[PDB]
Amino acid sequence: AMTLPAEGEIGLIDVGSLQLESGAVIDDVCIAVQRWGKLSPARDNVVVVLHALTGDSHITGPAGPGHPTPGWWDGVAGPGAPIDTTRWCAVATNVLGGCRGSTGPSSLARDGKPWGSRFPLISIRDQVQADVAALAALGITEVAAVVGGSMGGARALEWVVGYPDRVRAGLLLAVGARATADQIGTQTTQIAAIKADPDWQSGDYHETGRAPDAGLRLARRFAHLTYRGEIELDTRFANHNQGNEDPTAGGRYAVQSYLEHQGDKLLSRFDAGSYVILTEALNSHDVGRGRGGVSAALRACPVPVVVGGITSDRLYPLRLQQELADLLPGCAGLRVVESVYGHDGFLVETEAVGELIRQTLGLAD
Amino acid sequence: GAMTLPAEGEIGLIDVGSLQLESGAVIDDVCIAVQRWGKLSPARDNVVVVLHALTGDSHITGPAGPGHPTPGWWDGVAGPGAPIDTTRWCAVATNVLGGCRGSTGPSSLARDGKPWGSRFPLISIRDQVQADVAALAALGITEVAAVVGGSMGGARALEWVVGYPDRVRAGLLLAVGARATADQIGTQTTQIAAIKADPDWQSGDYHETGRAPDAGLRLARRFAHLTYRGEIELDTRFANHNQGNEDPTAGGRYAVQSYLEHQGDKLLSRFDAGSYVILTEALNSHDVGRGRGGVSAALRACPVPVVVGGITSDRLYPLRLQQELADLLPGCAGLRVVESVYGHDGFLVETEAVGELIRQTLGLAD
Ligand SMILES: [Cl-]
Ligand SMILES: [Cl-]
Ligand SMILES: [Cl-]
Ligand SMILES: [Mg+2]
Ligand SMILES: [Mg+2]
Ligand SMILES: [Mg+2]
Ligand SMILES: [Mg+2]
Ligand SMILES: [Mg+2]
Ligand SMILES: [Mg+2]
Repeated sequence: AMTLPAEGEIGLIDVGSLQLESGAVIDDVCIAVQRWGKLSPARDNVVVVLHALTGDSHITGPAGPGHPTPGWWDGVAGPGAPIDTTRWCAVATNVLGGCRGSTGPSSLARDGKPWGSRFPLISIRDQVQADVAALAALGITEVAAVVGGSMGGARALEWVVGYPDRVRAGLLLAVGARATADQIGTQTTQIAAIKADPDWQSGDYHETGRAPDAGLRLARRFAHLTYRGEIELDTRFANHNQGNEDPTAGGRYAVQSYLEHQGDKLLSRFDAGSYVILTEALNSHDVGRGRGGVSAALRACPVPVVVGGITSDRLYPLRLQQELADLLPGCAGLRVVESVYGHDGFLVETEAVGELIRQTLGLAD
Repeated sequence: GAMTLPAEGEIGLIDVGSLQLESGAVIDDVCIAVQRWGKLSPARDNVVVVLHALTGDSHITGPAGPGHPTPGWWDGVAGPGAPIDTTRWCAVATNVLGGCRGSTGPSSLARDGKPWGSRFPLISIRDQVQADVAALAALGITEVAAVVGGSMGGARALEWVVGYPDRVRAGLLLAVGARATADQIGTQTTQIAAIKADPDWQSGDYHETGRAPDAGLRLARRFAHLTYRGEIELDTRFANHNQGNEDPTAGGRYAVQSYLEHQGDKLLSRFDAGSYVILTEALNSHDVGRGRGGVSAALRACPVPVVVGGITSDRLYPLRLQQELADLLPGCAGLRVVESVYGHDGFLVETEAVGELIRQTLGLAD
């Protein structure tokens, strides 16, 4: 019954208490939402856009006051765009556990203090439950489609599997049916780097004026390597030095300066507690849990879907998307995005990803 | 040089004296630890140098025990009828300059009686080869039959055959590239940053303080171990399963997580954080083309017969790097592909395939 925010603006949707997969109960949850395009009278034209690990609800448009980053899928929603806002209403949330409007470790609880270590562990399924509740509070009980890559693709997968009667189509991009050992390996070690930072303070650094900046930077540097293509990295930087710096005398290599810059950029806009909470959700991703395993769960989902994967992806290798396309009966076949940019192709390959979105919405109309 | 090799299997300490490094910096009183298997020939022309990788040592074969925290890292490679057949060859292995298993490195004591620590100069792969060559010369060995190595040992072997082509008859270059790649430098410099960000790093002078950067070294090793493994095999072995009866939701661990923590603990008990930094910086500086007109010119001008091998599932030194070496080194008859699910670690695990590469190499040396 709540009203959508004005186009482009952030709305804060109270969804109340949620029972979580761990057994924990979290009260007074708030989900930030942005939308583009008008809602149809039947409220049946919503396209939910699901952001990745460090993304937010700002899917398109420039950076500015209230938006540290530009649209992470800039141009995806608009007149004549892949999500054509003359027909569709693009809606994006800030995920549960995030730090740009939705309830997370850095958010203030009802006592005026950050949740901090009081914030419970959440799953991808918990994130979907919270988004579904936020849409329901807005009078939206069915969506035309859900689209997302990376962690967004995991949210989309659990949405189509968990609510097959309430979504007409999905795009699953650069994701797998469950977390893999390699993903869990790098992800748990990323968390360990943050927790080993002496300023982590058991997750309750928020009020102390100290923060685990060194740990968060290291986590992001290792993560960024998993997001890139091996060949393109060497084509861009090789073993060259940064500018006129001398690595044998305290200077940096070019790829090293680049990685340091990636760490600095994240620190300026993202919370370490959110990084930990959301990476834990990645670790527990498993569409098969409680549903008889991965094959049984996918084979029983009748939702039409487009599945896309990136050739050079080193974090979510193409074999994971081939499995999704082979097992989901609503998938006509894997769509292969050839890209040199690795996992990050799901953000950079604007033309190819735009076409996957258009194909997805074709299955929902 | 007229020192003698230690008794077989036993560690010998070779005084090579002061070395002038590629950078121009000088390091005094360098000691190189050595072990060997097999008798030396009267002409001293049957030496096969086995070059260990980042955290290896001179103990290439044999069990663990007193003085040896780890068993032979290429166990079985040297012996009667083995790939290095000690009825014919003398297998010699050093601990690399900058190491922590007998040779001079950051934890060694300098002339002033204090550990080198932050005073240890940055070294290159070429400096490592210079030291090994000097150690052999002190033993009266001026030419070697062959050099063999994988990973950082392959980088040492490559700089040996390119830098001393008249003093080596053949080389095995396994799971290595002509220069460090951007991806390698990326993970390597971040591993170093993790160690240096540890509060107990103490600018590299933690030695003898009672505190050491254990957390940073564990983290660096965990990330490195992932680069050493095969993606599919890791998931076949561990998948997303919990460790034993633990629950990650309630403080437990995932199976692959407990596995990685154990790799960290194992390295901690036998390896020094300062050595990890110095040797990783030598990997960052790896570039056979430097001062030689670039990679193509350097490789095309090296006439040494070589066997080049690469591992199908290697994610750290991808096969394209060994294709490049095999295409440019005129002494290479063609790339040898090692089929393995175990990633870069296949160069340690695929004993049969690697043993055949060594035999091929030694066939080029007689
Ligand atoms: Cl609770
Ligand atoms: Cl190693
Ligand atoms: Cl070149
Ligand atoms: Mg989960
Ligand atoms: Mg399962
Ligand atoms: Mg199918
Ligand atoms: Mg070097
Ligand atoms: Mg160069
Ligand atoms: Mg050739």
